[PDB]
Amino acid sequence: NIKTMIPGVPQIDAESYILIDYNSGKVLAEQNADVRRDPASLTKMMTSYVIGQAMKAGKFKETDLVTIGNDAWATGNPVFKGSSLMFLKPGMQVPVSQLIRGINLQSGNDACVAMADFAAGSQDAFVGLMNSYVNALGLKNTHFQTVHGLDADGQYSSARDMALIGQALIRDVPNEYSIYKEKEFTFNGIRQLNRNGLLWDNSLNVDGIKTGHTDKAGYNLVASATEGQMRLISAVMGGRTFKGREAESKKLLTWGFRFFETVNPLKVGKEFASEPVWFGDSDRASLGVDKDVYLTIPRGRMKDLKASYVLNSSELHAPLQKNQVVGTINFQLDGKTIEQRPLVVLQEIPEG
Repeated sequence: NIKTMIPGVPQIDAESYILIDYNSGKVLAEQNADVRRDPASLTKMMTSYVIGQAMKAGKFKETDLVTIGNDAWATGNPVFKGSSLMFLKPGMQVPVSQLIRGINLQSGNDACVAMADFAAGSQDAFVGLMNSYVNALGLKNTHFQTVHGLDADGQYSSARDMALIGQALIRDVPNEYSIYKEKEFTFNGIRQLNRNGLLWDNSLNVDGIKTGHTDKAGYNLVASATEGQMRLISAVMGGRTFKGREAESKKLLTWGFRFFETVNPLKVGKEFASEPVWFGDSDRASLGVDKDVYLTIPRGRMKDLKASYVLNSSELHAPLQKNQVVGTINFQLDGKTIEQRPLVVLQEIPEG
């Protein structure tokens, strides 16, 4: 019974949370993960995502100089009052590299406006891009109104959606993501520390992502850590107290690594099975997957994992196209199927 135990989830002193495996996408634990809440500074994670996608597409470089306009003037717009700021002033010429550290490490609000105008021409156009990615990522419970998360009564997100944005940052724009573990940067002779305190936690290998607090929102944290190549992402929103700011998320992450492991049983292009084909230039079709398979399973069980498959149709008939789905791979633990993945043709089979 110890081999098949399902571990109890620790109590988390927060309104909402989720813990997922970055590679497999598996939800390890969750509570109220789809509830719409104020994201506060977590919004800047999407701001960073857009900037990263622009850079990935070569629209601008880190050494490019950005001229600060009136709207990014920190003390020119009281909307910034009480918030994190770089103290940008109009006419300043600042490299993208400093601005994006301002956003990522410091959650600098004036820096968000500065990059928004630089990357998209206006704040409104940039928010349009943010929501366009909200749609592309298929988030069902997120909407943005500002490039910083201030002054946005109708913005919202959820623990699940914020973890998925976290996953996308890491996955799609790794060069942008790699900036998040930097503990400090220096601007106008003033040293600024990464506001994500978990970075200093020595028991874990935390390298992101974003912490946030509003009296409205309570404590918000999206974190990610690795043990080897294994990576978990946690999102904890509406954290109730100051003291659990980092602690509640730390409980989740460490629990996740203690009880679960991620395995990669099959890679793209590797033959999983072979089946006869009729009417083709070859006698057999090579079958596998079109995306590396990552699974999340109880730690210790890797040698117990079994795999098998079924076919959608009695016979395979050419023409067969590359990545055509022809069945399903069943991954099993203790006689029970735990994960399914599409079985596909690995090399196209034209008619003879």
